[PDB]
Amino acid sequence: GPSGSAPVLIVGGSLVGLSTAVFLARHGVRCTLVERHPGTSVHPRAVGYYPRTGELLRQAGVEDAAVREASGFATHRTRAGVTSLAGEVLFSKEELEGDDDLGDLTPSRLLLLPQDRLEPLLRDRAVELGADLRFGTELVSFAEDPEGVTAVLDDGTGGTRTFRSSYLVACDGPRSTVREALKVPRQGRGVLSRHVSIAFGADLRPVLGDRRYSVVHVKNPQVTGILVHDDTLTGGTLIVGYRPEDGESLEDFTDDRCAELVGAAVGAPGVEVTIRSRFPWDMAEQVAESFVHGRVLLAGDAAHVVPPTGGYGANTGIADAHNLAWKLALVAAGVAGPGLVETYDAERRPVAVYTAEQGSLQLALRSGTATPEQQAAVADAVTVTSGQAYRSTAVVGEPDGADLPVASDPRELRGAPGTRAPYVELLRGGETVSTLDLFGRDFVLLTGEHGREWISAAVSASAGLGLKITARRVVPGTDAGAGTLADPDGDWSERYGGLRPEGAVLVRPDGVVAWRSPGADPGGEESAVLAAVLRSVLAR
Ligand SMILES: Cc1cc2nc3c(=O)[nH]c(=O)nc-3n(C[C@H](O)[C@H](O)[C@H](O)COP(=O)(O)OP(=O)(O)OC[C@H]3O[C@@H](n4cnc5c(N)ncnc54)[C@H](O)[C@@H]3O)c2cc1C
Ligand SMILES: O=C(O)[C@@H]1C[C@@H](O)CN1
Ligand SMILES: OCCCC[C@H](O)CO
Ligand SMILES: OCCCC[C@H](O)CO
Ligand SMILES: OCCCC[C@H](O)CO
Ligand SMILES: [Cl-]
Repeated sequence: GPSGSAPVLIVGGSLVGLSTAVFLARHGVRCTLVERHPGTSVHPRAVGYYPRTGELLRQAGVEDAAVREASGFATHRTRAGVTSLAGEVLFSKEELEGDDDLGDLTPSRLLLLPQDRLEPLLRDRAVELGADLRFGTELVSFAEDPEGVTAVLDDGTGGTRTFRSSYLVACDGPRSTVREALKVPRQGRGVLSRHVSIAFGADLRPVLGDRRYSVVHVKNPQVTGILVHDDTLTGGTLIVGYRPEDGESLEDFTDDRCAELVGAAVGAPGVEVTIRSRFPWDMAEQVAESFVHGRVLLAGDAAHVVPPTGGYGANTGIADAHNLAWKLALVAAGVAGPGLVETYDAERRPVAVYTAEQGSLQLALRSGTATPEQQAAVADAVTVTSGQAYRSTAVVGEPDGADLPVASDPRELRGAPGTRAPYVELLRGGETVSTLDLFGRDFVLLTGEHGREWISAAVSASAGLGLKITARRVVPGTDAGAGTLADPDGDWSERYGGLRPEGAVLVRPDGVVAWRSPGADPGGEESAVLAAVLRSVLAR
């Protein structure tokens, strides 16, 4: 029998599915999420979230909560190699070199928060916004027809139930039920190496003393691996490899064998070790050839598995959720055509390919197997995560505008179409407001001081297309009043690419520039031009 319907069914309740639920619910889209596990993750995989992801958590309403939960990890500022935690230090450096001078580009910083503490924050936020989260519930099969998707659900309580949606968003991980049902092929290097993550309890306070590490590379004759200690210094995760080609297998990782390895990594006799969880995983590079299959969308690790060297995977998946959610909201609202959904593939798949390659390059670099060309190809994590340029029907390039790389120095992009609309602190009323805090719900049009023709065009297009558009003139200095944003520094038009006083920029709900005009329309047809821009972007 039926167990309901909703515009969107989300499969998977890890970071990408929970993020999808939050962003859809924030746009007022009713969704149901199914997660086979009885609750959120027991074994944390992700720990590091780059500043763009911090900006996306702020849009989600959970960044401040995450930063408060992470306050113990805030001191873990050093990456190190050691023989053991008790033993000799082999190298020591900063975890993210210039985390300290990001302030010109973003108000966020590197966030270190284990995944098992971030997921509950997203879960509680999704529930507050009205998402229907069904844990202990597995998607078994589905079928698409011209009007929707019918899913078969198993909550273990005997019999299966059907669910009917308009869209199915597969956030169901590297072995995606949905991707495999659809027989979507994946490209890339495939499986490179086999690993186990060993979550452990051990009192490390006497061994670490006052030292606090982000990540520790351990190398001694008994164990080679990565240790990440927790904020209370009473446990962590030891990540090791094994080689089936040498007769090693997962079966080898008994509790006793895991405790031996953790003890060897800690290096202090008499340290009592508790094994909390053993998480097997493969180091892999595999990207789906397409992320949109009619009414079925692939997001996160269902769409792309990247080598975890560089910590890009959850960052990339949360940005996928953020890209798709506003698009499904506008299609479900009847304000956009279904072509807008296809742009999820056009925009996120090339990022996924680039990011998967970056993970692979980091792995080559750390493995000492990197050619001089592969070394030169490694990008800054802020370039990978903040420097993206989209090409799709939801981006309208300037006539003179040139084709941008998939990712490049974010400091140079200066609000080009398809890139992140820059962070500028402006004034509204008596408050400071970030450009970033204007974005996340509606289209936003920001104009120069003399941009009233573009403002008028936004008011007209809003009525004509049934679309809310926030439109403001940005006025340099502090001599500004109601209906404007003040730009005390006079930085805004330069940071947005040298917009003239009559110029304008149109920002999508995801904070990506859709379109800009340096000045007035040459033909004085601002109203017709902005309407045509929005019709193209909205696939109508
Ligand atoms: C050791 C390690 C370290 C990492 N460190 C970082 C890091 O620091 N930063 C970072 O950004 N990323 C990191 N990553 C990557 C990150 O963990 C993943 O990219 C991320 O978890 C993917 O999220 P997801 O929601 O797409 O998939 P998953 O986390 O794989 O979750 C998928 C969910 O779907 C559920 N599911 C599957 N099939 C079904 C079904 N049929 N019905 C219902 N539910 C289903 C599963 O139970 C699971 O809970 C790391 C990964 C590893 C392995
Ligand atoms: O669920 C289990 O079987 C164990 C219990 C805890 O140690 C975490 N994992
Ligand atoms: O570096 C420690 C990894 C050992 C793997 C294990 O020995 C498989 O049998
Ligand atoms: O408890 C240590 C923090 C979590 C680390 C994570 O498990 C690494 O994948
Ligand atoms: O003099 C300070 C100006 C405040 C700006 C105004 O509130 C624009 O919205
Ligand atoms: Cl990763």
